[PDB]
Amino acid sequence: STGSATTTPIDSLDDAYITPVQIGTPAQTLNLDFDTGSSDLWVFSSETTASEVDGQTIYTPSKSTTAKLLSGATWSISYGDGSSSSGDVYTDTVSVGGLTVTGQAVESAKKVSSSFTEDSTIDGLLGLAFSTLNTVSPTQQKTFFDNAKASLDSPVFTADLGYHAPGTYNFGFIDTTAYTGSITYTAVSTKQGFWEWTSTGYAVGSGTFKSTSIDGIADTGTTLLYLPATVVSAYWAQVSGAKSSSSVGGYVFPCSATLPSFTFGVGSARIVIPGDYIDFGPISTGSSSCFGGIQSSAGIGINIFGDVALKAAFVVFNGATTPTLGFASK
Repeated sequence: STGSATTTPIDSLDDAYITPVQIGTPAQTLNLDFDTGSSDLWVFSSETTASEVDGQTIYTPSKSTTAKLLSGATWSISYGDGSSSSGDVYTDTVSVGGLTVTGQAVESAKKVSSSFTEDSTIDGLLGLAFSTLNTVSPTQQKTFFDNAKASLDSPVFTADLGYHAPGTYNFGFIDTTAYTGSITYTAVSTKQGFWEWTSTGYAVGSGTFKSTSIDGIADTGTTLLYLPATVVSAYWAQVSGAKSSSSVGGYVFPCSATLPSFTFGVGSARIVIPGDYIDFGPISTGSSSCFGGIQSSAGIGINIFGDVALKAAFVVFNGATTPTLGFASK
């Protein structure tokens, strides 16, 4: 089997991408944030505290003839940005782009943190990291991909995120028309439950490539590119007037600037992020100070190849017995 679904930016900045997901019978379609940095499929629901729902579409398990309460199971998650959610668990039929999993754990939120409530465009998350990170207790549950894998034509999914435009998540096949050149595959460590890999270096604009190992995670659920402070300083030094602002929370730059590209290495291959992809717009409405799309990871504990990086590539998440990642230009 295969599946293919379009993913759409939630706003004009590409702050996140939403993908329609069919849950239950008859189908209830929710727009979920596919997140290769986490491993829970959770949704706003008829059980979510009413004051914490503000415009999201909800899953109502009592209206699904295939929903079954997973007795005694609860979940609770906290994300790197400080947001969180928790609740109980159903199993139900879940379909993405024509690919169907029966008995998928659907984690129904009873509580969500304010950042979720305040984003009416995201109805929940669909985790695509390794199932070892799933938070369901006392019986950990599998991700949608883990459940589908054995049925897929090939045990892979691909992320093809658009810049200021829709893109595609495919399951079970490589669309060889969706990229240029070849796909360069690189080793993955699953020891932390992430799609963790080592970039071979970077360049700023037309500058020389610096060969240096940068361990990080491929994370579709993180907007920006978070890299070591040395690398980030070297990038922003090429933008007149750019500076790190403690009060804003990162590097800012004059909105009048033209940003240089940023290249990262994948083995001997190179992925070029155009400068425009690094502009996240005014820090507040009407400001002439703009927020940068490359930020320091120093306070995180891990480097994160988020959407800024991934949207410059066609990315293969190869879930074979020994997982690997593939990157191609497009």
